[PDB]
Amino acid sequence: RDFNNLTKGLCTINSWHIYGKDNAVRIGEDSDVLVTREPYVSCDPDECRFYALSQGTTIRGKHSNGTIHDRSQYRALISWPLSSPPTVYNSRVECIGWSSTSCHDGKTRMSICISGPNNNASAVIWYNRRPVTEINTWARNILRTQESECVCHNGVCPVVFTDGSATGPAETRIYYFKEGKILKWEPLAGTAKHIEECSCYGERAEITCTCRDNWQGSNRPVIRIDPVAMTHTSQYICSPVLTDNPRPNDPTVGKCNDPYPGNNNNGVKGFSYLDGVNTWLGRTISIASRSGYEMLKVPNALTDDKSKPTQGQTIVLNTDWSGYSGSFMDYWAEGECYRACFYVELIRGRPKEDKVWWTSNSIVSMCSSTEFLGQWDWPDGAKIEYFL
Amino acid sequence: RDFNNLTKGLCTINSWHIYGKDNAVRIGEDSDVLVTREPYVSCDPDECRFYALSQGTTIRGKHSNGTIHDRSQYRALISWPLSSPPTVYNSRVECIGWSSTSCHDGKTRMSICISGPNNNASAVIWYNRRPVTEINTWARNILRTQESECVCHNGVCPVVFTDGSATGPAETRIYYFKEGKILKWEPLAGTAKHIEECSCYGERAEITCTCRDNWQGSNRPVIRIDPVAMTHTSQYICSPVLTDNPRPNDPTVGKCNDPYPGNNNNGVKGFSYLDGVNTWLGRTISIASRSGYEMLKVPNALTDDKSKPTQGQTIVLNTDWSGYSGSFMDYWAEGECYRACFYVELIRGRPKEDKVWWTSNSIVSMCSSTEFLGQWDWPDGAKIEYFL
Amino acid sequence: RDFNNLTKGLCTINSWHIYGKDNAVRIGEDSDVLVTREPYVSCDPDECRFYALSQGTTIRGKHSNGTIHDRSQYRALISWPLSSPPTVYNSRVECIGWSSTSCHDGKTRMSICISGPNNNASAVIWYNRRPVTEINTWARNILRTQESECVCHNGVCPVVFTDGSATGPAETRIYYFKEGKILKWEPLAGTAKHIEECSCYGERAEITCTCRDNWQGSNRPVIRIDPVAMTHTSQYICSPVLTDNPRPNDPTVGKCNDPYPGNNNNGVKGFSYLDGVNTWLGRTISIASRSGYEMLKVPNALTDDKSKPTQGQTIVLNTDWSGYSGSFMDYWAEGECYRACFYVELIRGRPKEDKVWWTSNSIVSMCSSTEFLGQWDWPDGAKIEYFL
Amino acid sequence: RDFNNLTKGLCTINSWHIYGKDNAVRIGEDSDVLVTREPYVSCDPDECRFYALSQGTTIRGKHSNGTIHDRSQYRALISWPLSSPPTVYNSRVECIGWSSTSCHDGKTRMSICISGPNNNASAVIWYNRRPVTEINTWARNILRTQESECVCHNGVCPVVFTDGSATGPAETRIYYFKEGKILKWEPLAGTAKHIEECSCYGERAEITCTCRDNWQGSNRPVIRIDPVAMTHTSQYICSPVLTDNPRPNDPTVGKCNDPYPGNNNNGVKGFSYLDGVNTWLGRTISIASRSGYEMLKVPNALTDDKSKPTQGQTIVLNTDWSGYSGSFMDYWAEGECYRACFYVELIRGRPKEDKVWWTSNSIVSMCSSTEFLGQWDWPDGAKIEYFL
Ligand SMILES: *[C@@H]1O[C@H](CO)[C@@H](O[C@@H]2O[C@H](CO)[C@@H](O[C@@H]3O[C@H](CO[C@H]4O[C@H](CO)[C@@H](O)[C@H](O)[C@@H]4O)[C@@H](O)[C@H](O[C@H]4O[C@H](CO)[C@@H](O)[C@H](O)[C@@H]4O[C@H]4O[C@H](CO)[C@@H](O)[C@H](O)[C@@H]4O[C@H]4O[C@H](CO)[C@@H](O)[C@H](O)[C@@H]4O)[C@@H]3O)[C@H](O)[C@H]2NC(C)=O)[C@H](O)[C@H]1NC(C)=O
Ligand SMILES: *[C@@H]1O[C@H](CO)[C@@H](O[C@@H]2O[C@H](CO)[C@@H](O[C@@H]3O[C@H](CO[C@H]4O[C@H](CO)[C@@H](O)[C@H](O)[C@@H]4O)[C@@H](O)[C@H](O[C@H]4O[C@H](CO)[C@@H](O)[C@H](O)[C@@H]4O[C@H]4O[C@H](CO)[C@@H](O)[C@H](O)[C@@H]4O[C@H]4O[C@H](CO)[C@@H](O)[C@H](O)[C@@H]4O)[C@@H]3O)[C@H](O)[C@H]2NC(C)=O)[C@H](O)[C@H]1NC(C)=O
Ligand SMILES: *[C@@H]1O[C@H](CO)[C@@H](O[C@@H]2O[C@H](CO)[C@@H](O[C@@H]3O[C@H](CO[C@H]4O[C@H](CO)[C@@H](O)[C@H](O)[C@@H]4O)[C@@H](O)[C@H](O[C@H]4O[C@H](CO)[C@@H](O)[C@H](O)[C@@H]4O[C@H]4O[C@H](CO)[C@@H](O)[C@H](O)[C@@H]4O[C@H]4O[C@H](CO)[C@@H](O)[C@H](O)[C@@H]4O)[C@@H]3O)[C@H](O)[C@H]2NC(C)=O)[C@H](O)[C@H]1NC(C)=O
Ligand SMILES: *[C@@H]1O[C@H](CO)[C@@H](O[C@@H]2O[C@H](CO)[C@@H](O[C@@H]3O[C@H](CO[C@H]4O[C@H](CO)[C@@H](O)[C@H](O)[C@@H]4O)[C@@H](O)[C@H](O[C@H]4O[C@H](CO)[C@@H](O)[C@H](O)[C@@H]4O[C@H]4O[C@H](CO)[C@@H](O)[C@H](O)[C@@H]4O[C@H]4O[C@H](CO)[C@@H](O)[C@H](O)[C@@H]4O)[C@@H]3O)[C@H](O)[C@H]2NC(C)=O)[C@H](O)[C@H]1NC(C)=O
Ligand SMILES: *[C@@H]1O[C@H](CO)[C@@H](O)[C@H](O)[C@H]1NC(C)=O
Ligand SMILES: *[C@@H]1O[C@H](CO)[C@@H](O)[C@H](O)[C@H]1NC(C)=O
Ligand SMILES: *[C@@H]1O[C@H](CO)[C@@H](O)[C@H](O)[C@H]1NC(C)=O
Ligand SMILES: *[C@@H]1O[C@H](CO)[C@@H](O)[C@H](O)[C@H]1NC(C)=O
Ligand SMILES: *[C@@H]1O[C@H](CO)[C@@H](O)[C@H](O)[C@H]1NC(C)=O
Ligand SMILES: *[C@@H]1O[C@H](CO)[C@@H](O)[C@H](O)[C@H]1NC(C)=O
Ligand SMILES: *[C@@H]1O[C@H](CO)[C@@H](O)[C@H](O)[C@H]1NC(C)=O
Ligand SMILES: *[C@@H]1O[C@H](CO)[C@@H](O)[C@H](O)[C@H]1NC(C)=O
Ligand SMILES: [Ca+2]
Ligand SMILES: [Ca+2]
Ligand SMILES: [Ca+2]
Ligand SMILES: [Ca+2]
Repeated sequence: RDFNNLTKGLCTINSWHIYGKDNAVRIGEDSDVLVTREPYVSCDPDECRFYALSQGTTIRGKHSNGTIHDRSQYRALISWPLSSPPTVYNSRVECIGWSSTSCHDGKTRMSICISGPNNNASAVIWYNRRPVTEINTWARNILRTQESECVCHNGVCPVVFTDGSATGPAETRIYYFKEGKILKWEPLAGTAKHIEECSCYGERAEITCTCRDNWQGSNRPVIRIDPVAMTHTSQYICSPVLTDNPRPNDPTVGKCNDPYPGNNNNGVKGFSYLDGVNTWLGRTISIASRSGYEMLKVPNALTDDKSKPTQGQTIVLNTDWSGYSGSFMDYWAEGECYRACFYVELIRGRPKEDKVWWTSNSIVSMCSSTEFLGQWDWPDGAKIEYFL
Repeated sequence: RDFNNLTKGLCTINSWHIYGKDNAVRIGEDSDVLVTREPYVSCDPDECRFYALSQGTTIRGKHSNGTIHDRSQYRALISWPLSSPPTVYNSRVECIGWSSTSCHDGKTRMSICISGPNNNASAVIWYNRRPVTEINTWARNILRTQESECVCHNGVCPVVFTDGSATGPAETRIYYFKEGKILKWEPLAGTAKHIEECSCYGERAEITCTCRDNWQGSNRPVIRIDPVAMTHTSQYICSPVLTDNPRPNDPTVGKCNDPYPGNNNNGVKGFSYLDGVNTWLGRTISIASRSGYEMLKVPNALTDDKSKPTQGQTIVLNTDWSGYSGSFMDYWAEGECYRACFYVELIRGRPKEDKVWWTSNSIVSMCSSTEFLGQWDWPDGAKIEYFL
Repeated sequence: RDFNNLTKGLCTINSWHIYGKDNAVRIGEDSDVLVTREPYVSCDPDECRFYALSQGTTIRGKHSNGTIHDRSQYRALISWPLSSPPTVYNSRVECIGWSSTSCHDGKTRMSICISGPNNNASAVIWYNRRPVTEINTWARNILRTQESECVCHNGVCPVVFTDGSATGPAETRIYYFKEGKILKWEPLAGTAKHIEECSCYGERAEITCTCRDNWQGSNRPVIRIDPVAMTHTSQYICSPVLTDNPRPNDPTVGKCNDPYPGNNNNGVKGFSYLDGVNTWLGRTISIASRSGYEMLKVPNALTDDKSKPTQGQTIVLNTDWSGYSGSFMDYWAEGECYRACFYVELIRGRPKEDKVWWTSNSIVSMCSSTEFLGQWDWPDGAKIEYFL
Repeated sequence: RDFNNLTKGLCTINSWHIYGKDNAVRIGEDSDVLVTREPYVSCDPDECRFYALSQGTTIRGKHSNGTIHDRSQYRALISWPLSSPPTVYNSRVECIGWSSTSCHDGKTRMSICISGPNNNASAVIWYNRRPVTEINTWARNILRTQESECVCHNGVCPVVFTDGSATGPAETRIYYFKEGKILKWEPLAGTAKHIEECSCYGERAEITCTCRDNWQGSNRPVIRIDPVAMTHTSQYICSPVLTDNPRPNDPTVGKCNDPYPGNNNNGVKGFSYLDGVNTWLGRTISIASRSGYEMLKVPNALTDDKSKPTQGQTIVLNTDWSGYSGSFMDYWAEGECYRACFYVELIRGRPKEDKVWWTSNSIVSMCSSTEFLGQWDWPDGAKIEYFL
């Protein structure tokens, strides 16, 4: 109909309720389920779907051997109905590539897929299911993007890209698209030292992205974008409650404008909802691996360098594998406020479970409730032994 | 379009004709069919669908081992086209949970799924395929609901929930929802001592639910609800024709306001159409197990404590397995009256057939006819030996 | 939109062109294809679909053992897209039963399925995908119907049913339905001695059905129906070109009002287009078994007892299996006339191919052309040896 | 809505970006994927789909043995969603045959399938999914057509057919269809000596087809059609950059009106975009087999007999198999010009990979970009060893 505008603020988050779960690996043991990774969720005005980068093979198929690798000519951004598994028969291909983002602006959906060799990659922007704009690599070192949904406001959908070294200073740009065309692009500004895989959401005409400093920070960089002025700034979450992985143990005081040191050249896509006292951070439970997952209410995490948790909810037990996590919201739901949601990728297979030769995942997603609901843990559920 | 109103009365039921049958287990022996249980049928203004709680695995898949268990993080309410089997590829997920109910109010559908640990469960009410309201457990002991469709009148859809002991007094509440929001809730009233798994239908602006007294009654409790005043009352079916299972043999006189004693702490979801002389009761043939199924016309069963059958129809022979049964009607069918329908869950596998490690079911459903049609028996049809 | 009216006459048939073919058995050797029999084709105003009675199991599934039997609780009328195979995932169930007919009246579709024991069967008439009317068996001996599409004119859709002995005089009735309700029914009139499995078509407000005399005739009975007056008459095709199977060899002169003797108690559903000189008969090539299939232009076959072929076209070689055949036409195609079409069931498995334990079929259908096209043979194509 | 008119010219082609890829053979190793060959892509006003001639069997099915053969009664033109693989469950059958073409005129789609014995074949033209016109073979020697999409302008869709010898002079005709009916047909004119498998596109009310001279030319014949006047002419691409296969090595000067000699009786369907300096030719890298694939910018290739490449892009490495290639464009995309696209069939199996008994393919397609994007190679990706 008309372009959507971020006119509401976030609802109060007192707990999280189960939204969707596909049980992909359990079902895939005996169904034609595609091997995937880097999943996310994104809504249209009339439907919310699951998205992920397919590996171009089923889990039980012999071509699943080697799916631990991130980039190949056989990957594609696919979407499928909420809570169904990604099957060969119900999946829709959005575009071909090994890195992506996608969002509905209210009238139609923009999907972006990046493909190519590490030194000669290119992004092609699709709008209304047709290719419209193409961008060639600027730093010649793995042009890459969000791996979760972008957000739009009055037709303008900013997207964060990074090109260059994953273990040093790189060239990050914020592109402002409207109907698939580039309106403008900026180099990263602010105090964030390295940006990767931004997870974003929007409220009251402002877009907040929580990203990943793969180089030196264990605290997460945050990019605030103004989609009307088409500007942005960046900093780190001040809180001592560290949310990257691997990471050091939590200190008593965090850092607001510098990476908090302790682990170098590694991390995991994650997210947060930063809204004053109504602030919730998500993180793996293990400081060493992508294991477990919890949500912690940390009032004023963004600006308070001594902020600690006042409430929490365990999503995945530390004895179960987790992985990437990102934010999304159904901007077209009825109501006075936007209900915060997120998904967690539950990775199975390599590298942790090496008895099988593949790497895949299932998804679990929750949304906020103003009630204080009881909690349950939501693991992948598959028994690796059945695949041997 | 507009909210549906229960403006008609029930058609005369002189017999039952076959409506739908999926042959799920026969087909599942060699197709990607999901393991299910607790099925039911529910109609929209333009389509009637099959519904059930999936176990998050196919029958032939290795994860089917252990599906005798009722609650896990891998269950979900799924719907699929009438008479098709519940396959991995044609099933739509309504919500995540191990107990549910769902109904169309005329404008859109409300689905409710309950999930969680036994002591910290929560129900989330979805309306128009988006979560809207959440209710946390009040007695901390398996919050649970109908396991069959709810009914609405002018936008108000009452739903019966029970929380607490399954073998003693528990806390049952009737919630009145409108567009997914709670308008009001009441504690159970009347003479019913224990309520579980209510099967409901509506006619002439009144909703009748036949439930299950798991604690002490072999006669069934009935809840009559007035969706305009938003009140209700409860009693037991007076008839000596006992319809729970397991149960004692039929006596000569029943009880109207007390459970009829003989079997404790057990039962089976069932239903009835209570309409003066046009009254039909459904029950398993066996008094000992979920075996066989018949429909008996018992004039004035609700109020006549000596009422006995004047006609009947066998649905499933006593040599074949049955299971849960519930009511539904297509409130949007053309005509002067509402045609009564019901479904029977045909359970296969554990605990009765222990050569296999799974438990699943297929469905058979019939609707009433004003004609006196010939009868046939409708068993599941699968040969367990083929799964060994 | 509005009820369709048979306002056109048949186009000139100078040859037949390939219309649809599903290759069901070839594909089913390694896909989830349902075992079927008694197929046909029927069109809606915007789509033509394949129809058949499913056996409630896939070909490769173990439950396919025994599918030679015609009646069970596991059969159902299913439809699927033109030229696709009948798979577990793309098939839609119209109704439950072991005998059927179905037709679109222009506004919506009526499907009729008969089920039950041999002595207590009943037909339930569905209209707009809801059950509307039910008819109980009148002679208590396998109530049965067309096994191909019915035809409607201004809302009235006559259907021919037979109940009683298959090897002696039986009770055949013509029911005139309108929006699923019975307007009237007549006992069979005319000179036909036994009626079964009528194949019908309509043109210029008249409906012609070519049926099967299972008792004593090798020539086919024809029923002409007037859907406005709601009357009919019957006779036999006069031509000496005999079209039932098994049958005697063709004589020099046929019979117009009596069965032509030679074979008793057996036959095969077949059809014909009777239109003066524009008359074409279809028949198996073999006089002994359901083997081969050809179309022969026999001018005035209906009324000329010495009429012989002036042209022909081989559809299936005598070295390949055929089976049932029936007529259908797309009454909603653009044009000045109705293009005649037909389908042939290509049966594989038992009883002729006894190395396998199942019986199934694939379909081939053609439509007429005013051109004189070259011919090709269209066999099922599967190699039975691959199923052993 | 209304008939589409070729009102735009081609966009500037500075490089090619990835458009779609199905990974059919990789996925088919463990999914119900149909064996195909002769694929192409064609768009409707709201969707672009993949098309191909099915072999009527899955790759893993036993009936795949022998799929190296081009013509049988089991082939059919099927279409399926962009970038999905051609599965038994998501494929739609357009028509039955072993040679085809298809195009949307703006209001609806015309599909043409040819079937029959080599000496008695016939084409049936379908329009709006109904058969409308039929054409019988005129030279009695494999009536055949494009094997890629046709193009329409104001309702007129020319299609090039060839009938007769594949290794000598044959009878090629250009048929001008409008709403499925023949408006007119012409014998081939101009200097092209032999025409087969034309790949066409349209811009500024002119249709250009690049075909294949199977008899004596290694340079490609070009047919220019005027769909308003309904006339055409033909010549050969002048350039010394030879694009058929097998072929001689490139000379220094080509031939404009004669086949360039060197290889007889063989070739491969191919295409080109001829637009002055904005001219790009596609060809296999190997001069000996259907191996590798590249696009070369050869300014004025059509008219300049000494024209050589000024830029290029490798699509498939010479160590990977290619096969047929053709043109298509989304004439309904937004924009000031038409974006040129093409697909390449990646054949696997026989005759080159003889360890398996089948022959199938996957597809890769690209579209032009005005940017100078980095290149990547896009091979089929399947490992034949997994099928043994
Ligand atoms: C039914 O359902 C309800 C609803 O879910 C259940 O109630 C919930 O129960 C939760 C489980 O306890 C509870 O969650 C915790 O909340 C704590 C906050 O509560 C207290 O908050 C303030 C401040 O303390 C108080 O004023 C208030 O009264 C509360 O007591 C959190 O602090 C908890 O998180 C911490 O503990 C968990 C482990 O239990 C850690 O995994 C988590 O990471 C937090 O601890 C680490 O981090 C902090 C801060 O840096 C450190 O101080 C601490 O040392 C830990 O650090 C180590 O570990 C981390 C992670 O590995 C590592 O990185 C670091 O380096 C260190 O090694 C927890 O989130 C819910 O709030 C509560 N909800 C409600 C509404 O009540 C109920 O139990 C269920 N019912 C039944 C019958 O089961
Ligand atoms: C073609 O189709 C038609 C249509 O289906 C067929 O006709 C139908 O045939 C049915 C089969 O007989 C018949 O159904 C029965 O109806 C009886 C009522 O009929 C009589 O009703 C009144 C009162 O008796 C008469 O006035 C009237 O004339 C009729 O005679 C029912 O009573 C039957 O139900 C009882 O029997 C069945 C077993 O046959 C039990 O399973 C059932 O539960 C009922 O009996 C138990 O319960 C009663 C009441 O408590 C007890 O009195 C009795 O002792 C039994 O109790 C034991 O068993 C139960 C269950 O296990 C257990 O809980 C308890 O503790 C005890 O152990 C039956 O329903 C249809 O009415 C009839 N339909 C029509 C329209 O005619 C026809 O046959 C078919 N044609 C052919 C050729 O086959
Ligand atoms: C390219 O394509 C074109 C188009 O398809 C091909 O041309 C077609 O070729 C067909 C094959 O010959 C031909 O079909 C035949 O037509 C005959 C009629 O043609 C003659 O008609 C009249 C009258 O004779 C002539 O005036 C006229 O000039 C023609 O000559 C039919 O008579 C043929 O049918 C009979 O033969 C076939 C076997 O060939 C039988 O299977 C069929 O059943 C008919 O014969 C039986 O029945 C008759 C009548 O009762 C008996 O008289 C006869 O003895 C047979 O009876 C025995 O067998 C039956 C069946 O088993 C059994 O029940 C009975 O008891 C007996 O045992 C045949 O239909 C097309 O007309 C022709 N089409 C056109 C437009 O030309 C062309 O060949 C192809 N090109 C190439 C290069 O291949
Ligand atoms: C990141 O991405 C970018 C974008 O893709 C990459 O840059 C591209 O790099 C390409 C790879 O080199 C390059 O493609 C080549 O372009 C040549 C034209 O460039 C020159 O053009 C003119 C004229 O020479 C110059 O004025 C200008 O400065 C350029 O130098 C083509 O000539 C190339 O094609 C020829 O070479 C390839 C093999 O490399 C052959 O396969 C191809 O067929 C051409 O050569 C055959 O045919 C010609 C003409 O007949 C013959 O002269 C020649 O002898 C060859 O003939 C033999 O082989 C053929 C085929 O087997 C056989 O039939 C015949 O009989 C003979 O046996 C090639 O197309 C892109 O233009 C360039 N793009 C851009 C925008 O720059 C970049 O590298 C990537 N970055 C990184 C870090 O990798
Ligand atoms: C968003 O705001 C623009 C004006 O700024 C308006 O035209 C548009 O309709 C608004 N969107 C909606 C959904 O109201
Ligand atoms: C997978 O591939 C590796 C490396 O190519 C090989 O050694 C291994 O055995 C393969 N695993 C399986 C199950 O085939
Ligand atoms: C149900 O009744 C309400 C008024 O009470 C009315 O507004 C509504 O339209 C009625 N529903 C229908 C389907 O008529
Ligand atoms: C199922 O699980 C049980 C208990 O975990 C195990 O003993 C049994 O063998 C399993 N059955 C099968 C068929 O694997
Ligand atoms: C069929 O005829 C009836 C009148 O007899 C008419 O009302 C109806 O519209 C006609 N159908 C069509 C499709 O014109
Ligand atoms: C099919 O069933 C028969 C009879 O029940 C049995 O003897 C036969 O072996 C079965 N065939 C197969 C392949 O199981
Ligand atoms: C194509 O041109 C014809 C007139 O020549 C016009 O009627 C038609 O609408 C045009 N098509 C479009 C899409 O404008
Ligand atoms: C395929 O068919 C050929 C020829 O009919 C036969 O020799 C060969 O063994 C078959 N291949 C396989 C794998 O069955
Ligand atoms: Ca880090
Ligand atoms: Ca009880
Ligand atoms: Ca007969
Ligand atoms: Ca050539």
